[PDB]
Amino acid sequence: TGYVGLKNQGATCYMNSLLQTLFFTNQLRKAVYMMPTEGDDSSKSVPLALQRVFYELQHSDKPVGTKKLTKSFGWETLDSFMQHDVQELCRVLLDNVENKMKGTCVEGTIPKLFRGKMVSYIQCKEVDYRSDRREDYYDIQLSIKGKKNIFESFVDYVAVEQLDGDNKYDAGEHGLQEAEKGVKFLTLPPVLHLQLMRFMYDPQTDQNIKINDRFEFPEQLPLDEFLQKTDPKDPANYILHAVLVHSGDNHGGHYVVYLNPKGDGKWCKFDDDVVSRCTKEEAIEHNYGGCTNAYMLVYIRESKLSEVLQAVTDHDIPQQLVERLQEEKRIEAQK
Amino acid sequence: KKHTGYVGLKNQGATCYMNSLLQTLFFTNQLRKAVYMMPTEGDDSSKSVPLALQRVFYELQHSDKPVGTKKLTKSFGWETLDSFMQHDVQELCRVLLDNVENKMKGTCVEGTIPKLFRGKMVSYIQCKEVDYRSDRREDYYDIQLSIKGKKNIFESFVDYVAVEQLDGDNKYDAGEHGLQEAEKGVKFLTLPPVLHLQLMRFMYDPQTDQNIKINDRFEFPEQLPLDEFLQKTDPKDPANYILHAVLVHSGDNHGGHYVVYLNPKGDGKWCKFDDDVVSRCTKEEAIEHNYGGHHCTNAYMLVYIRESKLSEVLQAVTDHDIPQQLVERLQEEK
Ligand SMILES: O=C(CCc1ccccc1)N1CCC(O)(Cn2cnc3cc(Cl)ccc3c2=O)CC1
Ligand SMILES: O=C(CCc1ccccc1)N1CCC(O)(Cn2cnc3cc(Cl)ccc3c2=O)CC1
Repeated sequence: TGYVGLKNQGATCYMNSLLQTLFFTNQLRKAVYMMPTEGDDSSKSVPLALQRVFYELQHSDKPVGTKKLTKSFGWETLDSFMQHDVQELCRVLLDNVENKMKGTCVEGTIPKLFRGKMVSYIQCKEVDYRSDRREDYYDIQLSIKGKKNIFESFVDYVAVEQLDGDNKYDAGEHGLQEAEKGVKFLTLPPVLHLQLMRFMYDPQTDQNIKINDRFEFPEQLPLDEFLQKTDPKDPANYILHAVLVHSGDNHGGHYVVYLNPKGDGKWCKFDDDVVSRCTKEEAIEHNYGGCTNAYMLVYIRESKLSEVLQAVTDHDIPQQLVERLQEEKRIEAQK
Repeated sequence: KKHTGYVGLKNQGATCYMNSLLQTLFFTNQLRKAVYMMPTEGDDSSKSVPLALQRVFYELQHSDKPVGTKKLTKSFGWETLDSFMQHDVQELCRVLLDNVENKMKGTCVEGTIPKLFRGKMVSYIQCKEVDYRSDRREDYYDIQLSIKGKKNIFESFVDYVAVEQLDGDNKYDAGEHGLQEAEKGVKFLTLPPVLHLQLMRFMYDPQTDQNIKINDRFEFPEQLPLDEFLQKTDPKDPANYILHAVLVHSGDNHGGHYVVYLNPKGDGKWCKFDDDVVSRCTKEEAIEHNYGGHHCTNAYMLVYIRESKLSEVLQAVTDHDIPQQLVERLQEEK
């Protein structure tokens, strides 16, 4: 394979899958390498710990550990991962990286890669008043129940909700007014993170249940029809890059991530320390479900594929970062 | 029978339903005219779907030989059998029509796609044991009809607007309350002039193993009245439709044979478009012989046209409908 896996040092659940997905976001990895962490503390700095993990994944021939990384942002118990969905963990990592990039050239790199623009609108019917609420988004949670595939999920995602009964819109001064509620996509990020809503509740037993309904996702995803304004020369055509899967329908289950890091159709399976070649069928079709199925998908805009997946070489790692990390080994290599 | 005056599309490869869809849209004359008017002078030949569509339509109208679609497929992006098998026919039509509609913005043909294919529907989901109810309005350019256990298109529509119990799981995700048992209801506010109907013959067999094709018998009429399925019926424009084309598939699964039957003029004179081979056929071969065995060759999509809009939708198209700069550009490429 040529790629190195991550150690299983506890009940980190989806973390190892997320780290591999972000590590192969080459443009993000390069940005992480450029972070000025010379003065940061080794124990408390998430950006530094994140640099160490990416560095070891790129140079180490043995499984890479993540104890100091989890210890940096405080998720040191299985519970910590039970409290949050996968996207909320991705937010803690990206926000730690983005803050450290403030006051630099690479500032705003995370928003450029992951952030999208949408608007939540409420339009009155009898009277002329419209409330537009602009909101950035770094991920999209798709409803899969009764939905055949991503295409059908996006159609439902943009459905128009009606407010006309007792649930009339409180327009403040206008009081109660029949209105329509909806969401409109303004832009789609170069790297599209999609989460499938497979965790459900379930009031009778008062527990969260995973639904294993079949949900299909293509290798090529066209999303131009859902944008409010289309941009010629930059079509909203996306290419599948990673497939995060889970088995067991519980936090105590099995977590793995499938990736074609080069976006060339050559897929690999990342199962903790074991990285093995696999077919497109094992990575895609075998994860549609219908208890091992996909819960998160990563798509990359085709026009930005060369830039997002640009090759990262040793020259892209600052010497200061290398000297510090290698200095760290000498202390630990004292064994 | 072998000389019909119509040209076919070459069998480039595993484009699956593409050629059948293209012939469908080509004979939607009102749409074809709008495509000719799109301002494509500043378009890139290598990445412009609208220009590629103009090229295919132009060649289908003037060529004496099978027309190629490599430029269209190249610009579209789907160039593998695996790609088409991952998408339904309605998504291909949606991506194409939406791309052409964007191109028509700011022109005399702006909004042709929505006027011809866009209909509106309203649905509700009411929880049985919780005070949670959600009403929604939605635009649709196509309809997926269930055929399993359905005798004809009439029963399929009845099942479409029937109140379906959401029990089991199945259970409706009522946000804070759901999963919850609920009842779902859908109804048609309007029907578009051109009605695209997909028949759900490709279903996933769960172990079983993989998706299996449903060859059960499903009957569709030449004249389709859909007035009782609307929420409001108005005279002088009842929802009477005339079958315009029948997309059919033979074989099974990944490897299949695609054919489309069309009476382009809406006069009942049917023809069989089998890629480069086009030949006249009888109504029975286009309709009854596609109901499904009792086999391998049956319909998976139908195209009806509102009877009041028939003359307008199927308006005659002439060379004078093609701007000269478009003609000159295509003649230059040749
Ligand atoms: O690892 C787990 C717990 C076990 C699990 C794994 C995979 C699928 C279902 C359950 N999770 C991470 C992935 C996910 O976070 C996926 N996800 C994300 N956002 C959602 C938002 C809503 Cl509103 C409803 C469901 C989900 C959801 O399932 C669910 C919990
Ligand atoms: O060409 C193919 C694949 C081979 C094939 C062709 C015709 C009939 C069965 C299988 N397809 C295009 C037509 C279709 O896209 C029809 N269709 C459309 N929408 C559906 C929605 C649901 Cl929820 C379930 C089934 C279908 C469906 O079969 C199925 C795939």
